[PDB]
Amino acid sequence: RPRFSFSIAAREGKARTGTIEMKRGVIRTPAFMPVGTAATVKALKPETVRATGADIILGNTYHLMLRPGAERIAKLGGLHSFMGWDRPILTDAGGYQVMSLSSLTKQSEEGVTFKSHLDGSRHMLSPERSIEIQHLLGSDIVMAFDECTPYPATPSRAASSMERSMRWAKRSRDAFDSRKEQAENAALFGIQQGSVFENLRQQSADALAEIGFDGYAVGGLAVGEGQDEMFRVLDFSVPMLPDDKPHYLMGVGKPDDIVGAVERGIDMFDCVLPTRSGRNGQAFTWDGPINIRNARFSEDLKPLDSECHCAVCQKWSRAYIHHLIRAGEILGAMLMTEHNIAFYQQLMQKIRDSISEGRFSQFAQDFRARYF
Amino acid sequence: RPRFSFSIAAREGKARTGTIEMKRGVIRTPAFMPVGTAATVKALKPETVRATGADIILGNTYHLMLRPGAERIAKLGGLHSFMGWDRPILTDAGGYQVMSLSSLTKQSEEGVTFKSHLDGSRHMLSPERSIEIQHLLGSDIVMAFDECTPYPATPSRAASSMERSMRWAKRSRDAFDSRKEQAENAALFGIQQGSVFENLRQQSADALAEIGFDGYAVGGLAVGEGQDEMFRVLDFSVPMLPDDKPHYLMGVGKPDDIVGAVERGIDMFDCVLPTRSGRNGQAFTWDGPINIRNARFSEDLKPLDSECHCAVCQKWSRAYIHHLIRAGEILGAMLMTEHNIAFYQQLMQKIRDSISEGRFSQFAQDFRARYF
Ligand SMILES: NCc1c[nH]c2nc(N)[nH]c(=O)c12
Ligand SMILES: NCc1c[nH]c2nc(N)[nH]c(=O)c12
Ligand SMILES: [Zn+2]
Ligand SMILES: [Zn+2]
Repeated sequence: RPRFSFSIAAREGKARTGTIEMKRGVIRTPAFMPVGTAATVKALKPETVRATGADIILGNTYHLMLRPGAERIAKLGGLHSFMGWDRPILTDAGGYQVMSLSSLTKQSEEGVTFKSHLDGSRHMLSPERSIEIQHLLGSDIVMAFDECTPYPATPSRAASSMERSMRWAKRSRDAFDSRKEQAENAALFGIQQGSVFENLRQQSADALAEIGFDGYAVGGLAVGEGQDEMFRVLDFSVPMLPDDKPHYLMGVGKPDDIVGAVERGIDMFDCVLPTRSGRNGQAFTWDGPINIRNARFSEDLKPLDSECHCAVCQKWSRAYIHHLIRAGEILGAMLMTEHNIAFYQQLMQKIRDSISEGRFSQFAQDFRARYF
Repeated sequence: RPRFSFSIAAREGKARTGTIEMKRGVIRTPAFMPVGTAATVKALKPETVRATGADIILGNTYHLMLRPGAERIAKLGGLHSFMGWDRPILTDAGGYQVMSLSSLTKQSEEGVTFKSHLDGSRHMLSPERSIEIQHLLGSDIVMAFDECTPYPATPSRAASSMERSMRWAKRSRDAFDSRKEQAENAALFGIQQGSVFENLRQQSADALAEIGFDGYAVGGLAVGEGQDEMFRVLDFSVPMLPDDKPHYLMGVGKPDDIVGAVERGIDMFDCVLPTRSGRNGQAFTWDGPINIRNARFSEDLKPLDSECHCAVCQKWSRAYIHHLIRAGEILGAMLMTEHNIAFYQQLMQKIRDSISEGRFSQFAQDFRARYF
């Protein structure tokens, strides 16, 4: 396979379905990427993550730089070898978790300085250091280091943060290109900023396209603005990005948000919702989410979802998983998480299939009717 | 298969190797039974428990009667169906956990009354109720309800507790037999008591044999007396039990204790050590246990054990599992537990094979040399 190749097989409105070929594997789009925070998709062996249908997972740079360390992981052979996942891995730049997980956060044009939450140690992170850490991890899709904008944001602060992000996007690009092995085996995605302002989103898209990237993320959304506003911003923001490259919406994972985002041109998604809420007792179904801890499931012999094809729904009942979760049992988290991630992959499959068959708008309509 | 059939294929000294045929499956002895406390072998799917080589698991009656309840489990189809384990399940009587997990413990000749630790509710447990609960669970090997003796114990208190246990053994036998479905599909094991006193152990063995059981457990050991004392008691206690029936040592699980116990005539074992210490960071190896949390394993690329055939040792390094455990990750517990239980099953296999080949004493000698 090539270093990176994105091809669109079918379209319907703004929605697209296709594939991204990379050295470690093929990624079917629209894609949902399970999150493996500290070198692990919580409560799941990587073979199970693959069994659910995932083509690629996401790795948190911020968490890995702290524990077990980027240099350590490189010495051990890289992230793939370390955790046992041999397919593509997209890594974020780490700055987003710094702005809300660490202390000291002394920000500047060079980068960010911070204190670790689990040690109180001192760390510096810049566009160059971020790209280097992702390289040490052996990341397949490297994210440019940016500065997120807090919601709500004034036109002035959003403009300043966006402009800085564009300068940092140029630095990330040059850093990535200067490392031969990385530029030849990995891919680099740029991140569009500009809060909820159209002119700013346009300036950001233009700067990013000028620099040139393998993919384009829509950053700064899903930060408290609500679905209506997020969708409104996507309406004018996605069309600004190069059409022939993947469009990645960062930190968006509610089933309904995914469907709406795909209708607006998004090809990639990631979120901890399926895993996090899985361990918390929330199970996704085609009839909407349910909290398995609720007493009405104590003697319910039906599977989490009546149509789900996952191993959990084939073998265990709601009553058993209800017991496991209320008893704080590890198997409860394992089962809930596997089902949720599988449900998400099945959602992506139904999306890819319906677009390929030119009946995606109807699928979205039917999905919503039943889900809500 | 028959309801119960124990056949000895080979012997060496007091050690025996053979099989127990039951309606749900065959049990190779000497056997080690993983513990599934609250309807789950902690951090493992039942298919994984089976993949490690386990022929049978143990279920805690005390925990299940509290949550989710015996009657509830019966309504749901039984324990096998409930947790997804279709092979034999041995269930304890529940009294042992009552004497050290609950409150109020008002003891009498009829049974025990207590307060649940997770609710503070009132529960009564007697030989009849215990047998009934195990029936509701759909248990394959039912344990007679007894009264354990605290270590150390005076000859007088040990005699009184043993005599009461023998009366309760008769009540358990009659209760088991009165339930047609249970007497025809399940097996009943009696429990020998008598602390560390020979004359008492003999009286207990005689009473048990008089009543007649499918198997005989050696109770009251591994309660703080030490290996030397435990072995000394087993030396004279096991020969007192009927030779043609299985000998089960309750709550004994250190690899070295197992080897010594088999040399003394024990055929069955159970303990939480492999699972409990697994989640705590202790991994068993042929070179003795190691605590994976120790810093010397942070960059150790070797598997938990150099010879282990388990899936964990085939796919992940000590460095990765070290990271997982220190990060409090669920996958850390899953991997450590699977390896430990697999290591235990491999130990039982090497024991069964060496006895079959008449070289068990040499295996025990070699095992100890390297393990210590
Ligand atoms: N929900 C938004 C989001 C999640 N992660 C992110 N990482 C970066 N660099 N930028 C972003 O905007 C975001
Ligand atoms: N270690 C001893 C032990 C564990 N579980 C037990 N259960 C019963 N009924 N009796 C016992 O002696 C024991
Ligand atoms: Zn499912
Ligand atoms: Zn192993």
